Amino acid sequence: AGAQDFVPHTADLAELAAAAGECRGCGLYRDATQAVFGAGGRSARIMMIGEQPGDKEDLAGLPFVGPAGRLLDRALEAADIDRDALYVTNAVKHFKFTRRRIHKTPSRTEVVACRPWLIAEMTSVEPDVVVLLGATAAKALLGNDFRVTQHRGEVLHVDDVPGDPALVATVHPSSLLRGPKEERESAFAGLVDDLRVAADVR
Ligand SMILES: O=c1cc[nH]c(=O)[nH]1
Ligand code: SF4
Repeated sequence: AGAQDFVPHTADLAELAAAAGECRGCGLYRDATQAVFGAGGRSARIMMIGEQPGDKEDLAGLPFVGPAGRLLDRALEAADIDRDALYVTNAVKHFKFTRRRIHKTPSRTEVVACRPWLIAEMTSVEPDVVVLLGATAAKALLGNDFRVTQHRGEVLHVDDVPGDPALVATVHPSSLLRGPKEERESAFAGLVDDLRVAADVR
């Protein structure tokens, strides 16, 4: 019936993560190893939200540590942003997969179920800017009909979001990895640019 009953009313990030460890909000906690809560401290100005922990993250207990995360770090270095100044997290907290462990897009039901954790992280960190990496992260805050390819690199502000942070959407780093090698320099320039829009929001 949602993560809501499993969410403590606290701004402490460590208490949130520990309690996320006990969530039975949707079925995703069954096959994953552990919940992967975000990383960073409350002092961060910029929050970055991906889709879900992948194979590596599920085992490392940290978000964006696999290939997608390595590419994301290269894009951060190129955008002159430091990762330790950020708060990084995911729309869904448990890794969803089929049988190598193969990575399955979270369903809308799962996304709505896990959203209370994300709201809690936002009320705590109070970012000035949220960066949405990919479609599922973006739909999570902007509705089921939000299309990233149409609105990428635009400073968005929406009513319902806690704190009225600017919101900037972009492609998930793993889209670049999955894309053809010949477009990778233009796609990467695309991600780096959207990140610089977020960083240049005052
Ligand atoms: O933390 C992660 C890792 C891979 N993909 C994501 O969306 N988030
Ligand atoms: S995914 Fe989000 S909701 Fe479903 S179980 Fe893990 S934490 Fe609870």
